[PDB]
Amino acid sequence: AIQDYFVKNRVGHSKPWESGKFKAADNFPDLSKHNNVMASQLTKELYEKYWDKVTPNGVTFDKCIQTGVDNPGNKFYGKKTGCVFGDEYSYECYKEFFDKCIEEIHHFKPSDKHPAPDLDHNKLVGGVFEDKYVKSCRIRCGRSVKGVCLPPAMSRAERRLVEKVVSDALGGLKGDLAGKYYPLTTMNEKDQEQLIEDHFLFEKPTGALLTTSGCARDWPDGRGIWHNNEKNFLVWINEEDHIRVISMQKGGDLKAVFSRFARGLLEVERLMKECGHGLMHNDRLGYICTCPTNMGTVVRASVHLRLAFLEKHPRFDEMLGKLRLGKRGTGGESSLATDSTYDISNWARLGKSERELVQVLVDGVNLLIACDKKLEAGQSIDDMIPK
Amino acid sequence: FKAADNFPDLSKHNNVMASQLTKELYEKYWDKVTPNGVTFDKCIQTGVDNPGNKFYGKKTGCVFGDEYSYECYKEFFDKCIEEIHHFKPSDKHPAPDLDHNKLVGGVFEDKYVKSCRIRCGRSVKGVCLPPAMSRAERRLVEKVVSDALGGLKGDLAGKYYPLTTMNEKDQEQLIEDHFLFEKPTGALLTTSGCARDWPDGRGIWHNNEKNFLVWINEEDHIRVISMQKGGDLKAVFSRFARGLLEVERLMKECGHGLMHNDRLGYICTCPTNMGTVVRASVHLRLAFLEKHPRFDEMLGKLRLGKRGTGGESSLATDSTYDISNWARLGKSERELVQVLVDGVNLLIACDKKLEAGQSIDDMIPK
Ligand SMILES: Nc1ncnc2c1ncn2[C@@H]1O[C@H](COP(=O)(O)OP(=O)(O)O)[C@@H](O)[C@H]1O
Ligand SMILES: Nc1ncnc2c1ncn2[C@@H]1O[C@H](COP(=O)(O)OP(=O)(O)O)[C@@H](O)[C@H]1O
Ligand SMILES: N=C(N)NCC(=O)O
Ligand SMILES: N=C(N)NCC(=O)O
Ligand SMILES: [Mg+2]
Ligand SMILES: [Mg+2]
Repeated sequence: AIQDYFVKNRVGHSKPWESGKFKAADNFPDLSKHNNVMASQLTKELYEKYWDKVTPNGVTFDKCIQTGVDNPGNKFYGKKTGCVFGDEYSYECYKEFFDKCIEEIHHFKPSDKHPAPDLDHNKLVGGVFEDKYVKSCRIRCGRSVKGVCLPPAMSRAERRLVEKVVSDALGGLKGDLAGKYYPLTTMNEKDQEQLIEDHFLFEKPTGALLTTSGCARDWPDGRGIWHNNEKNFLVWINEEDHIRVISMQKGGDLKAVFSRFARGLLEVERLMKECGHGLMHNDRLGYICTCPTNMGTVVRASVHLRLAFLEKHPRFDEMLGKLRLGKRGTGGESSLATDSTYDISNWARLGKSERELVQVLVDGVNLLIACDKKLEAGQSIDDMIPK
Repeated sequence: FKAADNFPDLSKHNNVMASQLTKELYEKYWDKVTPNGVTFDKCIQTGVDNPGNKFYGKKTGCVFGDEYSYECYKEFFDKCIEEIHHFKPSDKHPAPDLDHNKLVGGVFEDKYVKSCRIRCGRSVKGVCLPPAMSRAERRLVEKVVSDALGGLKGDLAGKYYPLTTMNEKDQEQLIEDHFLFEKPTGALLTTSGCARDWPDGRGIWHNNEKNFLVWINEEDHIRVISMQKGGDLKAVFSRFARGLLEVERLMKECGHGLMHNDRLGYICTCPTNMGTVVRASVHLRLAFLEKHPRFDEMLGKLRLGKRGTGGESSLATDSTYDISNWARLGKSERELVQVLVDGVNLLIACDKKLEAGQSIDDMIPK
């Protein structure tokens, strides 16, 4: 019984509901100056209904929305999500709040349901861009391990479980896919930094969401990178998410980056299976992760896209919004463009297939590049912007 | 999962918790929740997260979540205390001594000391401390403290300027003038939870002259501050004592109790701030000594803590250092200001020697 108490106090914070001198209203967050997806969808009503309810793992509602409280604004590009899931139970315990987020982000309604997997890279039209415009190509997705708490709340022991488990199965791969794990704890600074500068490694734990949600606890115990000799298939271990599987290469041959991601993902998902550990999956929303942007396919495919004329255009960002494309910096989400170059990728992840989402990138990329071209030639693109 | 599966990997770390945490003491406390729901992992997290320090000092690396934390994990917390304040489980904390008249010296040379400051933190009982407290409690503490503060009369009275309604430009000015606390980027502050919902329930109270001030809901519930330019510690102590008396009374009057233990004096977030929870500092100019191979060693012996011109999370600029009393537990207030003054006295002399092209080996404490 004692462990029950311990487990449900996992947070180690005072629970304002239990002893009764406070109403929910007395704890209601102040989101006056806030601009995220949680402060868009959170209603005093929802809070009153959700604050005193705790998942089997000790996760509380405030545990969830803490990063959106602590982060009203953004010094870079985009509007943040302002909330995380702490376990495999958080979406269900607070479904009426998370359904609304999922809608804003993915355009995926409470009545909606995730489609079957399509990883056929061969069904893909386009994907091979001129290297003048496209500097390199990257496809990544994320996965969680089943019955384990996610990063924001997972304890030390669970994280050491994950690293073992995953860095184990990753050694089952073979051929141009074989490779080696490199734990961050023994990695010296210069190597670490050179891997980040080169785009193969996750940043130092300085990101807002990373620190305020609690994915940077105990750093770097449990944090590591696995890659092949070519370093064109890499896996991250225990940063934002237990696993990120990453295909990438310089140039503009997306199609080849997808053909490999598809080849490596299927192995990894199978080997994980082959060791007895499943991956956190929901019937309605597919695959689950720390952030509600990372659901469904969890796929985000991007290019480094130099747009020297179109970026200066007034309706550039609008075009991105309608074309349903994120816009990040050269070095990532917490970075600004360089040399007029933007990381540009599919925004929605829930409610389309891997191939469908990669076709979106492709199709919108062409329009983005085709307009840069029109502009160069002292011309107009007013009609090539979606209505 | 046992306790041993979750024991922190402190291979690199350098701080008190890493220094005092045994596998044996982790197995015992790890599954022990306080009355308010605060855990042992909650308490030590800041130290696991923080193996090193970019600035001066070996850091603590652990905190109390609430008023029951010290008691719950006492076998581990008594070891951290002893390292810091040189205080034993058998010892007791003396009766307060706020009489600045018994003070010897405490009026240094304008050449050497640009300003003085005396502060202590206070904790409102009945509610959790900044690391574990809800928005509900923090709003509660803020209302209760700013009410009582209306009570101040004379030259001490001032206004309460809430942080949520203060604009970034006033805020930046108060910090650069050393009055207000720094933006929430400190490793202790963030990794210990003290910056959740920031700035909800945060603010600073201060008189007109801005020589007497109060911090509300940064690291500790309350912090009481006296400071001024020049080198008249004895005056700042004079003022400090008055106001802290008035403050405790008013709080006592509103039927609000501060977290106190008959042995360990007053109790706050960090085990560095117990007892008198007092830090008396001078901004010291040391152009000659600072280059000496035994400098830091002298401070250590003198029980002086070293900090930068901007506070804890800064280095010294302009050969000017934030020198202060290291301990707070085990000695009255008067005694610690005497330790501060006596050390600052020595430091100044030594500087003069080195400047006169002279040596200071016999000056270094034995
Ligand atoms: N198309 C691309 N080509 C090369 N590197 C990329 C591309 N897109 C992103 N990256 C790199 O991947 C790293 C991860 O950035 P982030 O936005 O945090 O990605 P993710 O969403 O996969 O976590 C960054 O350093 C970034 O430079
Ligand atoms: N002796 C002093 N004279 C003038 N300003 C001081 C003195 N000591 C500290 N300060 C200022 O007071 C502020 C307190 O910050 P810090 O030292 O981090 O916290 P604490 O007040 O708890 O020690 C800092 O801005 C610092 O510049
Ligand atoms: N989780 C992320 N890294 N990005 C999406 C967001 O911040 O809302
Ligand atoms: N309480 C503090 N702010 N500092 C003391 C320490 O972290 O050791
Ligand atoms: Mg990322
Ligand atoms: Mg401080």
